[PDB]
Order: sequence, then C-alpha cells, then structure tokens
Amino acid sequence: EEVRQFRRLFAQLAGDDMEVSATELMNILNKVVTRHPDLKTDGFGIDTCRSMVAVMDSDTTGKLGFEEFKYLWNNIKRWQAIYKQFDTDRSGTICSSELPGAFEAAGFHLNEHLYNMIIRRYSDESGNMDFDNFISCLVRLDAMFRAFKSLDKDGTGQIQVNIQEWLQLTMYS
Amino acid sequence: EEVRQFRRLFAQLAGDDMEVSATELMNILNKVVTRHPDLKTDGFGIDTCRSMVAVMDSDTTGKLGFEEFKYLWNNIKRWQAIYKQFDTDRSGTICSSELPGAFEAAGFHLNEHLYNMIIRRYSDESGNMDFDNFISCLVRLDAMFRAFKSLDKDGTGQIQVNIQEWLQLTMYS
Ligand SMILES: O=C(O)/C(=C/c1ccc(I)cc1)SS/C(=C/c1ccc(I)cc1)C(=O)O
Ligand SMILES: O=C(O)/C(=C/c1ccc(I)cc1)SS/C(=C\c1ccc(I)cc1)C(=O)O
Ligand SMILES: [Ca+2]
Ligand SMILES: [Ca+2]
Ligand SMILES: [Ca+2]
Ligand SMILES: [Ca+2]
Ligand SMILES: [Ca+2]
Ligand SMILES: [Ca+2]
Ligand SMILES: [Ca+2]
Ligand SMILES: [Ca+2]
Repeated sequence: EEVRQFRRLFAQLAGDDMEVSATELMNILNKVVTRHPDLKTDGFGIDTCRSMVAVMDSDTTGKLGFEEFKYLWNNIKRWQAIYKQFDTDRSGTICSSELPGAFEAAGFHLNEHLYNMIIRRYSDESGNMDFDNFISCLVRLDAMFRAFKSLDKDGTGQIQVNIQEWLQLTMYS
Repeated sequence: EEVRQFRRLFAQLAGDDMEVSATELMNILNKVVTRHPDLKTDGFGIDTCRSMVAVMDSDTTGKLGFEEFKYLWNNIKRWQAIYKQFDTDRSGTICSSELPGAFEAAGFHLNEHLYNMIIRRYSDESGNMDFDNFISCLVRLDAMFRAFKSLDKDGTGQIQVNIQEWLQLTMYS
C-alpha cells in the first residue's frame, strides 16, 4: 500500500516538473495541518517554506526531488508525533518547559544557552512555540548538524572555512 | 534636526520596553513601504522580521535596542535607494540581470555561483526578487560577512568554528 501510495501523492503534489517547489510545499503543509486541530498554527508562510526547501535541496535544483521530499516528509511525520506527545497540557503548543523533552526525543541535546536562543527566535512572548515554528526550527536544526558533520568527518568538533564556503553554508538556508 | 528626529521615532516605535520587537519592526516596515508605490512587495511577514531581529540582536535581549536598530535602519535606507536605482525597467522588482549591480552598489562583490544561489533562495520562479526579499537577503548577507570578519582575527581568510558557535550563528538568525 504505502510505498505506492506515497509515490502517488509525491507525483500529484510535484506536478509537471516532477519536483516540489516551496509553494507546492506550503500548500500541502497547510492543507494537512487543517486536519489536525491539535496542532495550533497561524499557517506555514511562503518564506518559511523557501527556507525549508533551500535547506533540503542537496542537488541545488531549487526544488525538492523525490528522495529530498521523502526525507523531509518522513522527518515532519516523526516530529509531528513528538509534538503531540510532549504537549502534556494539550495547549496545542510547546512551551519552554516542554521543549527540551521534545527536542531530546528528536535526538538533539543542546545546552541551556542554545535552548534560550531558540526560544527567543521561535517562541512567542509566553515562551510558547506553535507547530509551523517548531517544524521550521527542527528542519533547520537537523540540517545544520548534518552540514557541520559533513565537513567534520573525524569528529574534531571544528570545521575550517573560507568566505565563499561560509556564505554558501549560511545564505543557502 | 536629524539626530533628534531619529531618537524621537525610535522612542515612539520601541514603546514601553524601549526595544524594537519583530512585530514592531514588521509594522513600521509595512507602514513605510505603503508610501513607496515603486517598491513591489507582498509585505514583510512575521518570520522574516524575527530573522532580521535575531541577526541584528548582538546583545541577545531578543529585541533591537537603540544602536542595533539605528544600524539596521541606516542600512535599509541606503538599500532602498539602491533598489530603486537598479530597477531600470520599473517593474518594482529586481531581476537576475539587475541583481549583481545592486549588490555591488551595496558593497558585496560575489562570484557567479553565489549570485545563482541567492537567486534560487530569494527570488521567485521568474528570477524576480521583491523588496522584502531583497532587504531580508541583504540584512543577512551583511550580518554573515561581519560574523566572518569577527572570527578571522589573524586576517588569513579562513575561520575555525566549533559546533557550539556554528549552531549559535545558524540557529539564532
Ligand atoms: O501521521 C501521519 O500519517 C501524517 C502526519 C502529519 C501531520 C501534519 C503534517 I503538516 C504532516 C503530516 S501524514 S499521512 C497523510 C498523507 C496525505 C498527505 C497529503 C494529502 I492532500 C492527503 C494525505 C495525511 O494525513 O494527509
Ligand atoms: O529617504 C527617505 O526619505 C525614506 C527612505 C526609506 C526608508 C525606509 C523604506 I522601507 C523606504 C524608504 S522615507 S523614511 C524617513 C522618515 C520617516 C520615517 C518614518 C515614517 I512612518 C515616515 C518618514 C527618512 O528617510 O528620513
Ligand atoms: Ca512542481
Ligand atoms: Ca533538488
Ligand atoms: Ca503545551
Ligand atoms: Ca507560527
Ligand atoms: Ca517594544
Ligand atoms: Ca538586543
Ligand atoms: Ca526590475
Ligand atoms: Ca516577498
């Protein structure tokens, strides 16, 4: 069922050029969250979807091919389940005290200073983070760890970069 | 006149906490672009303004104090004038061929590969970049150069970043 069902829905979503644009990604994400009222959102905005695309676009076509889209989609599916699980008060949002458990359940063990920066950038003035912000934060975070690890194969904890490389890493995102 | 007029408008914009939030920034940027029918925009969205705020927030308060905001606002003023100057067909947008001249007029000399990457990430399927996307790109680009330079203390053209610093620089942005 599900290998074939997935190919069907990628093909219908990707349309005539067989790749998923940021706009196509935006539309499907907004259509789907509408069927989960336990995921509170103000919507996936175009800018957030361009960022999710850029970060997942390994082969630099500007768009998401089948394998890139499948990796993204499978993460979103794991992460949405984690979001529901760690929303222990059923507010439909992840507050400051729920967040470390949720991120830790996604494989990230960050220090306090980083959680504080993330809360400033992505959560509201209550320290509450809604679903599109949470997804957007995790797609980026997972991509940044992966980028760094690709440049640090021997686990030195350091990478060395020139300006061209730096700009590629920080602006194609 | 203009040192005092500026302090007046910061104070009125920043309001009760004396710092400019992403929402306050959004609102002023949208109010001002409305008076320039030569700038085409779909609007400054909340997520883009949170990003501009994070990238300019040197002291990590979550908001833009007087000096941070003055730096941002003075760049926006120079950059809007450049946008108008390099929109040679008055489309209200900067296309692929207008873009290198515009960025070069802002002090960034990038190679072809980097201009292509910027177009993929910030310009639409036509290769057109509207005003909020242009500002947003420049704020981030200027911040990423500045961040490189702060880390290249020996003037070698290379930086060493550890994982902690990488995650801070990429996630609080
Ligand atoms: O638990 C799951 O299986 C899913 C959870 C989920 C929840 C929110 C988002 I945004 C994306 C995925 S995705 S399964 C699914 C596939 C599907 C995708 C697009 C369309 I149009 C119809 C069905 C759906 O719920 O619609
Ligand atoms: O060069 C100019 O005159 C202006 C440049 C400008 C600044 C920001 C944007 I967005 C678009 C254009 S208009 S903003 C301004 C003063 C001003 C500030 C807030 C408001 I509301 C109206 C005017 C000034 O440049 O002195
Ligand atoms: Ca498509
Ligand atoms: Ca691709
Ligand atoms: Ca909650
Ligand atoms: Ca949101
Ligand atoms: Ca304020
Ligand atoms: Ca600040
Ligand atoms: Ca133009
Ligand atoms: Ca725009």
